[PDB]
Amino acid sequence: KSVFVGELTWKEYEARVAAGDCVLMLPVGALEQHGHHMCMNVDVLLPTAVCKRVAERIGALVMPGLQYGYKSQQKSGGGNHFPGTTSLDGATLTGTVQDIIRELARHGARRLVLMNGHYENSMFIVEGIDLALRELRYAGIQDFKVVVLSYWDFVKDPAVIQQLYPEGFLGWDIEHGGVFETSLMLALYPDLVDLDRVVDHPPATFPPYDVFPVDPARTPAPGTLSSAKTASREKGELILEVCVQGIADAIREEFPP
Amino acid sequence: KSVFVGELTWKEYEARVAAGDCVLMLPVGALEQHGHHMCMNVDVLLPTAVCKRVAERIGALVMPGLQYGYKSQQKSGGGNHFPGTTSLDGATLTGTVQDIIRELARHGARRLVLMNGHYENSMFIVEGIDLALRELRYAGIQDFKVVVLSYWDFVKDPAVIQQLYPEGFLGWDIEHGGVFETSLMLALYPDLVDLDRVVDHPPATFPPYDVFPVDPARTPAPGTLSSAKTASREKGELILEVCVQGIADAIREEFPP
Amino acid sequence: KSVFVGELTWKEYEARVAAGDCVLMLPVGALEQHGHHMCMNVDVLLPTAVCKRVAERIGALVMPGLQYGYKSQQKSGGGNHFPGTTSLDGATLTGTVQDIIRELARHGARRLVLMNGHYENSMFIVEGIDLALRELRYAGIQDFKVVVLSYWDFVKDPAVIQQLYPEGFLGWDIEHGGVFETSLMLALYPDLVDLDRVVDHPPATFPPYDVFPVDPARTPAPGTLSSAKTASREKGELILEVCVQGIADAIREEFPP
Amino acid sequence: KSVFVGELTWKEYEARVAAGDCVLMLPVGALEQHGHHMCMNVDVLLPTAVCKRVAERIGALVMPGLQYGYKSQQKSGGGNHFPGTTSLDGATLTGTVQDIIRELARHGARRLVLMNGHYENSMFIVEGIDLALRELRYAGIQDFKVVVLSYWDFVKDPAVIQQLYPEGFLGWDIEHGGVFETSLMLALYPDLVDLDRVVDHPPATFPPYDVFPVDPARTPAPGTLSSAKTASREKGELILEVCVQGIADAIREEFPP
Amino acid sequence: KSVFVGELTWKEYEARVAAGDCVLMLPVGALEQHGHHMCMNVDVLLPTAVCKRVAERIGALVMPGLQYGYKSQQKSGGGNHFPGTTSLDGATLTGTVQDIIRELARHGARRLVLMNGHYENSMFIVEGIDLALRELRYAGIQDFKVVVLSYWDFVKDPAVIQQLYPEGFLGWDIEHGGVFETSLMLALYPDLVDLDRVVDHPPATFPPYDVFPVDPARTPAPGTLSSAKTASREKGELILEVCVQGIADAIREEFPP
Amino acid sequence: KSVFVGELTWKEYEARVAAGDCVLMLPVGALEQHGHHMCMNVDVLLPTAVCKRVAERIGALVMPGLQYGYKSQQKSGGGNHFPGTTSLDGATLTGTVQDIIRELARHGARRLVLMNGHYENSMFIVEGIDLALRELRYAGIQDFKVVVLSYWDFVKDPAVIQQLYPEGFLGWDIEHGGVFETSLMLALYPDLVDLDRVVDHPPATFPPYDVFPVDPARTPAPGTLSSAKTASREKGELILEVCVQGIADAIREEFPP
Ligand SMILES: [Zn+2]
Ligand SMILES: [Zn+2]
Ligand SMILES: [Zn+2]
Ligand SMILES: [Zn+2]
Ligand SMILES: [Zn+2]
Ligand SMILES: [Zn+2]
Ligand SMILES: [Zn+2]
Ligand SMILES: [Zn+2]
Ligand SMILES: [Zn+2]
Ligand SMILES: [Zn+2]
Ligand SMILES: [Zn+2]
Ligand SMILES: [Zn+2]
Repeated sequence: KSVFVGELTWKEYEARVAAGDCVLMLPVGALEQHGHHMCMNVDVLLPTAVCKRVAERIGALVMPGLQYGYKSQQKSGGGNHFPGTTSLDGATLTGTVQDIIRELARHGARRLVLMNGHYENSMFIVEGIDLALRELRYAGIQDFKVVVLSYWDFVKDPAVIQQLYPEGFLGWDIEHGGVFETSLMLALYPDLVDLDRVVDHPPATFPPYDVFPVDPARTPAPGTLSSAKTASREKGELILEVCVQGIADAIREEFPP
Repeated sequence: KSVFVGELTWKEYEARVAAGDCVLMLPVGALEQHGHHMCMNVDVLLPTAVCKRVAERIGALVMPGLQYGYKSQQKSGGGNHFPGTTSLDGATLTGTVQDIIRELARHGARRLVLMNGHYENSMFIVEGIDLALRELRYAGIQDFKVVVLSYWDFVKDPAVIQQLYPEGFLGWDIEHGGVFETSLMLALYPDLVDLDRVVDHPPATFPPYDVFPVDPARTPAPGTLSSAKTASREKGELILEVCVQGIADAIREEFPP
Repeated sequence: KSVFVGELTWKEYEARVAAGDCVLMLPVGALEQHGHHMCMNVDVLLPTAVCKRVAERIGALVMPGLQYGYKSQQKSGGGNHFPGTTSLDGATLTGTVQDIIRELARHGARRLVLMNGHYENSMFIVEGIDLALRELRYAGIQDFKVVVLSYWDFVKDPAVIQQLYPEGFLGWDIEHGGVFETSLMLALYPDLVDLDRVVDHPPATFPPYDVFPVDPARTPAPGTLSSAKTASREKGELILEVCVQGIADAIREEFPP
Repeated sequence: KSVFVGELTWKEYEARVAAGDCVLMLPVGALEQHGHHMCMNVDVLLPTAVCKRVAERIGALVMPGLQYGYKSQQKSGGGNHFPGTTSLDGATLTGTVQDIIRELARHGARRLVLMNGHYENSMFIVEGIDLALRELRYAGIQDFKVVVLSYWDFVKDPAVIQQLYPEGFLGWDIEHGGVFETSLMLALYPDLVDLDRVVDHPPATFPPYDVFPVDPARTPAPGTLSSAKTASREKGELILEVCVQGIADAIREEFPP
Repeated sequence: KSVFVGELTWKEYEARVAAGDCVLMLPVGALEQHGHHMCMNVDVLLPTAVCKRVAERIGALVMPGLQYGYKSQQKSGGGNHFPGTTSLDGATLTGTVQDIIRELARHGARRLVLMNGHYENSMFIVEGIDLALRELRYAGIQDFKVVVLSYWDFVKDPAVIQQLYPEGFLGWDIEHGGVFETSLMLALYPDLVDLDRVVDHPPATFPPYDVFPVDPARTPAPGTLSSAKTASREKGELILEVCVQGIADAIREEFPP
Repeated sequence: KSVFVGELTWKEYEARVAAGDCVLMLPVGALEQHGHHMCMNVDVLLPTAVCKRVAERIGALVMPGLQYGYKSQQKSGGGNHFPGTTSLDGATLTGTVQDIIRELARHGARRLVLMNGHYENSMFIVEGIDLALRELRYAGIQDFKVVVLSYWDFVKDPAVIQQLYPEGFLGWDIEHGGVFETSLMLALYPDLVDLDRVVDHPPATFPPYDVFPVDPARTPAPGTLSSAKTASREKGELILEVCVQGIADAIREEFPP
C-alpha cells in the first residue's frame, strides 16, 4: 500500500489520521540548475526518495512535494541568474508551507516532518511554520508538532565523510551538483545523470561577503560548486542508507508510537 | 529526449529557449478528495499526462506541476471540509503563478500554456497572469504571451459527449470524480482506481445559491458529484485523443513556428 | 422606513440587529463598459435594485454596495482593455469583503447575503468570505452564515425563459449588455438606456481557451456579447418580479424569521 | 448630460478623456455612526454632492464613490466600537485607491481630484496615491497629477466660520455629526435628518493622548463629538456654496483648460 | 540602573515584567531633513530623551526606538523629495508596530506607551496597534493597553506658549525644524545644532489641498516650515520640563501602581 | 565631522552623495537575550561600532541601525521563547530593507553595505535586497550595488583564532553570548557586561534537525550557547582591530574611490 498521500483515497487517508499517531512528511525542493551532468529537479527527487524510504520503514505518509523553492544564492547554488532555475519569492514559499500546515491541522494531523532538499529554502520554511503555529494557537491548538531538517545534515559519520570527501568535508553549501547529490542520483535515477559531462574544476571559493547584483564570474562556468568526478552509485547507496536510517530513528524519537 | 524541463540539464533548456519559438507548459492541479474509488492527486496526474502527450507532438517542454490548488468548492469539488483535500489560499496560488512567469521571462521564454486540471483554480491563475504581465510591462517586456485552458473544455464534439454521457451532459462542475476523470485514470493509471468501490448515486443537485460555512449534507457522502459507474479505459482513450489533438492544434495556432 | 443601512441612524441599526434574526444584504458590482446603448454602473444598479425589493418584502437591510469589482474577462464582460471599465485587483476585492464581514460580525450580525452583479467577482467573494470566517473561528465564532447568489440564476423556469426569449434562448454566457440586463435597465432606469444605439451583432463565440494579453478582436466592437435589440420594459418587469420572488424565497429558507 | 462616469456609456467616457484635459473626481467616504439624528452614509453623500456641483461648474466627471473608509477614531468620529460603523483595514483602502488610479491611467486619464469626506481616511488615501504614482513611474508615466482634499478645509473665511461657530471654532476633528455636517444635510437631504433627535451635550474634550482599546465612556453617548442643535438649512446652503466655489476655483488653477 | 530595555539582561527585564505593573515605552521617529541648521535624527532623539526622563521619574522602561518613519508630507515635514529623508511604506511601519506589540504581549507585558516624534507616523501607528490588539483578542486577551501620544501635544498651556512665543504664536502645523524642535535640541544636543545656519524665512502657508507628485516649489528652500531664529536653550529647558511632567502625570493616571 | 547620517544636515548628506562614490553602511541587528551577564542590544551595538570605525577609515557614512531583527532560532540565538527578545516577522524585516534601499536610490546613492549583527536576519536581508533591486530595474536603474557581510566572518585567520582561543576553538555555531561577543562588549561597553554573572556551562550541542514549537530544554538555561568565562577586553580589542581592517579592505575592493 502506497506511502504517498496523493496515491491514497480520502477514506484511506482519513483512516490513517484517525489511528492517532500518524506522521506526515513533506519534501521541499526546487527547480535549479545542477551543472552539465545532471537534470534540474534533483532537489525534489532526492528528498522525495528519502521520504519514501523513511515512510516505508516507520509507517508514515508522504505529501506531494514542493517543486519550486527559494532563489538560488551564489555560495550554495551558483546564483539565480542561471537559465532553467525557477524560483519563488520568499513570501510565496512561506505562504505555501503555512497553508499546507493549516490544512493538515484541519484534517486532525498533528505530526509533520518537513524534509528540505534545497539549501536556500530553510528560513522561509521556518517562517511558514511559525506563522501556521501562530494561527493554530489562536484556536487553542498547541499540540501540532513539526520536525524540520535538511536530509544531508544526517550524514555525520567520520567513516562515511572520509569516503565522500577523502580530501576534507567541503561544507553542505559547496555541495551543489557535487559528489553527494550526484552519487545519490547515480544510485536512484542513473538515466538522469551523465558522469562524462562533469566539468572537473577546483571547489568554488568565495570572499567573506556577498554582492548583489550577483557577479556571474564568481561562479564556476558549469554552475556546480564542487566536482562530481568521483561520484559513484556505491557512494549513493551508502548515503541513502545513512540518511534513511538516521532520519527514521530521529522521527521515531520525536514522534513515538 | 524528455519533454520535462525538470529532467533536462540547464544547458539543454537554455539551448531549447535559444532556438526562438519555444513553448512551455505548466500543469496546475490540486490534492483533493476524489471519492472512495480514486486517489487524491488526479488533478495533477491528468493535466500532466495531457501536457506530456501534447508536448511530444508539438515539440514543447513541460514544467514541474503545481501540486496544490485553490480551496475545493461544494458545487465543483465536494467542498473544502473533506479530509485529504489540501488547499492553498488565493494569494498563495496567484503568487506562485506570478513568480513562475517572472522567472520564465528572465530565462528569455515568451510562450506559456497553463493547463488547469482543478476546477476552482481558474480565476487565481488569471490573476497570477495579469500581475505577472503587469510587471513585465514595467520592465519593458510586452511580447510574453500566455494561453490558459482547462483540458476538459476541449471535449466539445456532440458525438463524443453522447458516447461519454448517454443520459446527458451535466456540466464540468458536476464532473468531479465521475465518468470523465475516472475513465482517463483507468486509461492512464489503472492501479490508482478501484471501480468496484464506486458509489452509484444520482448526480448532485444544488439550489441556485451558495452557503458558507459549507454544509456537508449538501454533498453526496462519498465526495463525488456524479457516478463513475460507467467509466471505462475505452472512454479514457477517446477523451485523451480528443484533448491531445484539440490542444495541440490550439497551441500550434496560437504559437506557430 | 428605509431598507438601506446607510439611510438609518446607528440606533435604528442597532435595534434591528438586536432583534436576533436580522438579514443583511450586500450588493457587489462593477464599473464596466456595457455597450454603446447603456451606462457603466449597471452591475451595481441592478443587484442594488433587486436587493431593495427583496429587503422590502422580507424585512432585511441593504448595505452600501461595492462599486468596483474584479477585472473584466473577455468571455464574460468583454475584457479589461476597454476604457471606462475600472477594476480592482483580486486581493483588494477579497480584502474589502473580508473587512465588511469582520465589522458586521462585530455589530452582532450573523446573517449575510452577498448579491453579485458582476460574474468575474465570484471567486474573490468566495475567498473574502473564507478568510473572514477563518478569523471568526479564531474567536470561537461559528454561527455567522453567508449566502452568496447571482440574481440571474433565479430565472430558471423554462416558461419564463420562453416569454423572455421567444426566438430561442442562446445561453447565459453571452448576457453581457444583452437582452437580460438591458430589459432590467429599461424597467428600472430607462433614461440610462438608448435602445437605438444598440449594435445588432451576432452572439459572441470563443475557443475553449483564453489568451493574455487579451486580443481585442475577439470581442465584438461595441463590447456587448449579444444584441439587446429585442430588450423591453415588459421583459424587465418580468425578470424583476421573478428574481425578487425567487431570492426572497431562498433567503427565507436559509434565514427563517 | 450627467457628470457621473457610471451614468455614461464607455464611448461617451472615451470621448471625454480623448479631449485631452479631462478632470476626474473620486469621492472617498465611509459608513459611520453620526449620532441619533442623522443617517450613517453622510460621509459618502456630502462629498458626492459637492463633487457633482463642482463637476457641473468646471466640466469634470465624477467616479463612483468609495463607500467604506478607515476605522473611526474616538477623537474624530466617536470610535470604531459603535454599531453600524463599517470600516476597512488601512491596506484595503490604500489598495482600492491604488487600483483605481492605475486603471484611470490605463484609460489615458491624467487628472484626478480625490475628495475625502471622512476624517480618518486621509493618510491611507495619501499612501494609495504614492504607491500608484510609484508604479506609474515604473511604466514611464510621470504626467499623472492628483489633487487631494477634505472638502471642509475649504471653509476658511472667518466670516463663514463665525456664522457657524459664534462661540468659537474648536476644530474639524471635533466636528463629527455637529453643526457643519447636519446643516449640509438639512440643505441637501432633509429627510435623512431629524433635528428633534439631536442630543444637546457639551463639546467633547480629550486629553493630549489616545487610549486603545478604545474606551466608550470617553465619547459622548450619542456618538456626536459636538451638538448640532443650531444647524440649519440656511447654514447648509452657505457651506455648500463656499465649498463648491472654492474647490472649483482650486481645480481650475491646478487643472487649467 | 538603566531605564533602557536594550541595556538590561533578559533576566532583569523578566523580573521587571514579573512585578505586575510594568510600563514599557516605545519612541517612534524618523530620519528626515530638518533644515540647514539641524541634523536628521531629531524625531528619534527627542522622544527618546523625553521617554528616558519620564521613565526615570515613574519607574518605566524604554524600548529601542523606531528609527525610520512614514513618508514626509509637504505640509508637515517639507516633503519626501528631499535628500536624506529615508521613509518607510505605511505597511512596513504598521507591521513593525504590530510585531513589537505581539512580542511584548508574549513576554507578559500589558502596558505600553508609544511616543511619536514624527507627525506623519500617527495613523500607521494606530493601524499597527489595532492589528496587534485584534490578534490578542483571538486569544481572549483584552488587558493589553496602549497609550499613544505625540510629545508636543503636552505643551498646551497658553501660559507656557506665552513664555515660548512672546511676539506671537503661529501654530503647530509649521513646527518642523522651527522654534520648538530647535530649542529642545539646543538644550539636549547643542553639538547637533548650529543656529548660525538658520535660514530666516516667513512661515510656510499652503492652500487647503495637496498635490502629488509633490511640487518642491511649494516648500521653503531650506526644508523648514518655520524659522528657528528665536530658538534657545532656555526655551528648550522649559519645553522639556513641561513635557516630562505632563507625560509622567498622564502615564501615572492611565497606568497606576 | 560625524560619520552618522542621522547627525548630518540634509545639505551635508546631499553634498556627500553628490561627490559620486559615496559608500553608505547599514547596521542590522536585534533586541535579543544574551545570557545573564550581558544586555540585549548587543547585535545592534556591535555592528554599529564596527561600522563607525570602518566609516572613519574609509570615508563612508552610517545609517540608523535596524534595532529589531528576525525571530531568534534555537541553534543560533537560543530561541524566540525567551523574554526580552523582541522579533519581527520575515515580511516586516524584508520590507524595511526594501524601503531603505528604494529611498537611498532616490537620493542618488548607489553603494550600500549591510552589516548584519544577528545571524537569523540573513535571508530576509537577501530577499529585501532582491525585491529592491527588482524595482530599481523597473525604473531603469541597474547601477545600485549592495555588499552584505557579517562582521564575524572577518576573524578568519587561524593565527588570530589561536590567540583568541588558546584552550581550543569550538566553532562559530555556539558563539551567541560567548567569548566573541562578550570580549567585544568588554572592549567597547564594559558597563554593559558583568562577567561575574557568566554561567560556565558546557557548549551547546543539538541533533541534526529542528523542532517547533521550540523545546526550551534544548537551550542552556542562561540562553548562551557557549561560556564567556574567558572573555576579555584584550580579546575584544584584537577582534575589533582585525574586523575593522578586513572590512575596510573588502569595501575598498568592492567600492573603489
Ligand atoms: Zn541540489
Ligand atoms: Zn538547490
Ligand atoms: Zn478532479
Ligand atoms: Zn478538483
Ligand atoms: Zn453587467
Ligand atoms: Zn459585469
Ligand atoms: Zn461625517
Ligand atoms: Zn467620518
Ligand atoms: Zn522633526
Ligand atoms: Zn518629522
Ligand atoms: Zn548576539
Ligand atoms: Zn542574535
